Amino acid sequence: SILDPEVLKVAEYVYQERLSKPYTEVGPEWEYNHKTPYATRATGTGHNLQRFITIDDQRLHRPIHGLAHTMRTLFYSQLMYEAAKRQPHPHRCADGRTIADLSVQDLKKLNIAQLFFVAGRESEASYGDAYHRYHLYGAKQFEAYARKHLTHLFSEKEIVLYSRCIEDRIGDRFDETAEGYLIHLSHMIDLMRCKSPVEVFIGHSRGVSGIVPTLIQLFGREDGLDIMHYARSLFAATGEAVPYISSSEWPHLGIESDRVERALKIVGSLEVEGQEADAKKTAQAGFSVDGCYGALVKIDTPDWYHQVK
Amino acid sequence: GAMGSILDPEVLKVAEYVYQERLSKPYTEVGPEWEYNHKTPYATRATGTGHNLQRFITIDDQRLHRPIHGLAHTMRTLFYSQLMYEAAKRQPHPHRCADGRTIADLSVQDLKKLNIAQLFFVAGRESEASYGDAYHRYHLYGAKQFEAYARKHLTHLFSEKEIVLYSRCIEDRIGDRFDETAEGYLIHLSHMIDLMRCKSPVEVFIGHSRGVSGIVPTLIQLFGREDGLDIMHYARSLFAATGEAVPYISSSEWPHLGIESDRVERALKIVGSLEVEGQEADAKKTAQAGFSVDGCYGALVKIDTPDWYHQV
Amino acid sequence: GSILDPEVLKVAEYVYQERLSKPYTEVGPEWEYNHKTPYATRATGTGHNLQRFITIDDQRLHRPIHGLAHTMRTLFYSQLMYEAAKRQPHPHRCADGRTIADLSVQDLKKLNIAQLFFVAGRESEASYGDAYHRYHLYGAKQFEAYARKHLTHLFSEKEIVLYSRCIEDRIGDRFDETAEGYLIHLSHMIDLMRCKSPVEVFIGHSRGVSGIVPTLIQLFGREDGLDIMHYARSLFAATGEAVPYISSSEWPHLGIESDRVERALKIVGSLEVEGQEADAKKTAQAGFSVDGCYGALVKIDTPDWYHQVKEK
Repeated sequence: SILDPEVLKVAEYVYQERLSKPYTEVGPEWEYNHKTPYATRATGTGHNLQRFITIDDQRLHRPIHGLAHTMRTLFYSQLMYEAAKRQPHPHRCADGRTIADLSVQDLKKLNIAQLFFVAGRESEASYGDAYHRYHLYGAKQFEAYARKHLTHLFSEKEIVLYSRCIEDRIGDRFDETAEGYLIHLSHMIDLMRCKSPVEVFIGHSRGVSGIVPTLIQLFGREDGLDIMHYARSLFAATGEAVPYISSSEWPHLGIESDRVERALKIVGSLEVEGQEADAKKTAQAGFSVDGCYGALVKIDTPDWYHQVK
Repeated sequence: GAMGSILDPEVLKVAEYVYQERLSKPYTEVGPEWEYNHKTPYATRATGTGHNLQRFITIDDQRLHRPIHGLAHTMRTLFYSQLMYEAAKRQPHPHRCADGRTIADLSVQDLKKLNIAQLFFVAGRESEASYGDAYHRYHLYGAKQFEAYARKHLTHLFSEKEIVLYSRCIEDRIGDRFDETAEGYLIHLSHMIDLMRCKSPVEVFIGHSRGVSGIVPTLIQLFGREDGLDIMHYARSLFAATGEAVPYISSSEWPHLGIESDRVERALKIVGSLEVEGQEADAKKTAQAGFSVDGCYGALVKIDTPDWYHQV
Repeated sequence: GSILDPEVLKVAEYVYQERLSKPYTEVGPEWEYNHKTPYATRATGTGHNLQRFITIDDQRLHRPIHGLAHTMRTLFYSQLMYEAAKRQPHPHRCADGRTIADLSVQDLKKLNIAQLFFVAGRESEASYGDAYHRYHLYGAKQFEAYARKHLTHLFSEKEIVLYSRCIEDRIGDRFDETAEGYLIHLSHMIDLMRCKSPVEVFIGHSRGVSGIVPTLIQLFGREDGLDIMHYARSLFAATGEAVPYISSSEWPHLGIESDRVERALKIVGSLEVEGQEADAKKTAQAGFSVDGCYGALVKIDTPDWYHQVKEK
């Protein structure tokens, strides 16, 4: 519910230098046509999607991956820190540790690293090769900023760790590291703003579990759905459309009755109505750190959440 | 403020053993052959009162044996030692024990070994009897149960000299002091703290006699008034999390307890005034904390600590 | 042939390695019971030392009465009784309002899993009250902990609580408190034919109680009922156990009223099957591995009317 003021200083720099900047890998050089897949600089779709919106003749660049998206993930990691500490058997990562092993100081550093997580993006390109390049860019920006301003806070091995977290390196598991796990999970929660019911509730494949089943399996239905409703309220606080949910429709989405019944068993019946986007709240979230943070601190957190610092 | 999962899988595996092998079983020194009267001291095989107190309680048709010295009581003491491990690090000159060490000299490994030992501390009980001879028999039973388990399953973690030392902590032989070793000191303190669930205001705040300090005053003089009081409130909150009655506190009532103005006044400048309301017992939470390690642990990891537990 | 879900067999493997293959621990001299000296040992009843293990080809097979072969047989019984309830106009209505036919093919899998744990908490063959309820509460909590960590993707939390309470068989829950518990209890009851007398199997103890197969007749009729009876007897045989002879002729000579043996021959009809005696290596192969136990049981033909649903 609260963020350290030094986290917000780094937030201000990241907004000015990156999250407010236009996408550059845009335009005709970066259109994609799958039958001539190498005719351009793009080798997959998405470079020209929602490059910006205009709110009251101000231009808001990278609206899907801007200040508000980035700051919401920092509230997600602070909440899931407490949720993980309420579990008897928090998930153990490939490094031997759980989210409950992170200190209150570790979560400050992790918040700083989340500021850079998508800061290296140059379009909304989605395909694998663009994704790993943009994350490399974010990781390099993080290393540079931290090694110059944040050595009083980050040791050298922590800079390497959190940069490897931002990089999302080829061959690292989702849960390679407790730090990187909490970071991927915070990013995952925010995908609810724009993914289909199938991705949010059923999992896009037979193996995959889906965003909300993942929260329920990690924190139980009670805490997990608390978190899902809290993120949905963070959407609204920052003007984004809040999708409706209807577990009635899931049997009609094209998925084998197999995966649907499993998804309804995990999640339970859910019928909650949507909300519409709001241009003014969008603009206050997107254009200033003070604007975004002030809209986010005033949203109530779950009853069980008692933030430490 | 949740403390979170602080005990590693190895410690929980031991806790499952201690529950399955000892803390879940009926007390056995309990029938007519263990009643007692000081006026026919050796009519039965008991030599003091208490063998038939609180053998079990029934909660929603489930029978919970040894509710006073069961799983919930044992687990809570592991949480107190973790909290007091941090508190001793906020202290200039923590107490130096007969081994020449303090609580602040404990490593994270020592705390893990100590937690394992605490799992057995009262696991050798065969009744609620706490008169001299039954007390020392039951703690020696606990020590031997710990030695048997450790020598078969924990030799990659306890050296042979460590199994002897921790066994000695559990035994609590006559002649042994509170503070022979830093580890045992901490074990005794965690046990002491849980006594607030069932002891009178005089033992908790003023002291049994003119000599002994009493439970909360002992916390206060080891950790300061502020850390001390936080530990007290934390323990009280753990009673509620495992469904146990939490006694009220009324520092106003202490002159009206029939003990000298001498002793009562000193207890109110150490502790300061205190008015905290009690809370009844809860049977659902009591059963959930009593019949499984998962239920008891899951209930306890949730509970807030003071913020200073988290800062290092 | 009848089939089990691969995820049920995976849990069946876990339950063999972790419980069903482990020796009983409430055994030996400290659990022997002598009725003349009721307070001599830890036991408050008889049976702790009955049939701790048998020896096949100098291999020691622990808990042979309540091991892998009994447990897996009960899973096959509930599968068959599910379809058998599916064939009845007004199948029995349990205290929760549901019948066995109200369960889905997916519920049966969850029930199958819960059945694996039904006697897995036993620490001896003791069956007197206090021992029976401790053992079923052990098995219930061992189901809980396993489900809550490896099965949240298949069990809801309400479902875990429900199936745990079925395994627990709490005091004051009726045989038919839930449709789930009813099916679980009925499957255990079928397997008691392997070891109990003609009076329990056909006439009952008292004036109020039905026999084991008068019960299967009253629920599924006479053809469906005794079809189930013979399928069980045939699962005994495939798992090496002695198949007692049946003789309706002897039933008067049993020292119980013509009242009851009258009812039995009306309900069951006349019936006389010759017995068959046990087989060590069919007992050993059904006792020592999931693969050996499953492989033996899938090869027994099901009755004509049984068409099992499972494909996913």
